[PDB]
This record gives sequence, C-alpha cells and structure tokens, in this order.
Amino acid sequence: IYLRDLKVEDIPLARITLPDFRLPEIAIPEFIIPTLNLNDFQVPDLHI
Repeated sequence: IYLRDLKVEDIPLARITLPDFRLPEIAIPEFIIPTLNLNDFQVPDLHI
C-alpha cells in the first residue's frame, strides 16, 4: 500500500549494456616530388 521496491533495476530486463568507445586507425599517405632534371636540354655557354 506504499511505494514499490526499487531493486527491479537489478533484473536483466532493465539492463542497457551495449558496446561503445570506437577508435580510428592511423594510415598517412606518402608525399613525393619528381626527380626533375633540365640541364639535359640546355647548358649555358657564357661565362659569368
């Protein structure tokens, strides 16, 4: 005839267990610069 018991939460029906806390993995792309050459096409003949 009064307030009900509060231990019902101990019953599995009331449990809310779930996974969480995702994390990412690391993978960084590479950076590249070409092996450029231009002396092949011309070479100065003057003297400085």
